[PDB]
Amino acid sequence: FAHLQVSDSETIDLENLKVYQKVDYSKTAKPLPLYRECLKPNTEITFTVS
RNA sequence: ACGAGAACGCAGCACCAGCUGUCCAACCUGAAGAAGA
Repeated sequence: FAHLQVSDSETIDLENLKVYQKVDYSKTAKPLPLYRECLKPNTEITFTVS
């Protein structure tokens, strides 16, 4: 990884953001108080790795 | 009633002229703002 060379992401539209709540899997889907800002699905992101 | 008396070893003269404290050298290497149930 000392020779792996990854870059930062490119321009991302502000419209592609959303707020989601954590969901569980233990015997049910229990809502959680933690809400976080997330990019919506189906969003293109550009990188550059060498 | 002295081989003695008198007599500045003194006068003018820049330790001064030329000369980069310079040349070469990444503040660099590795690291998920992330996870219970």
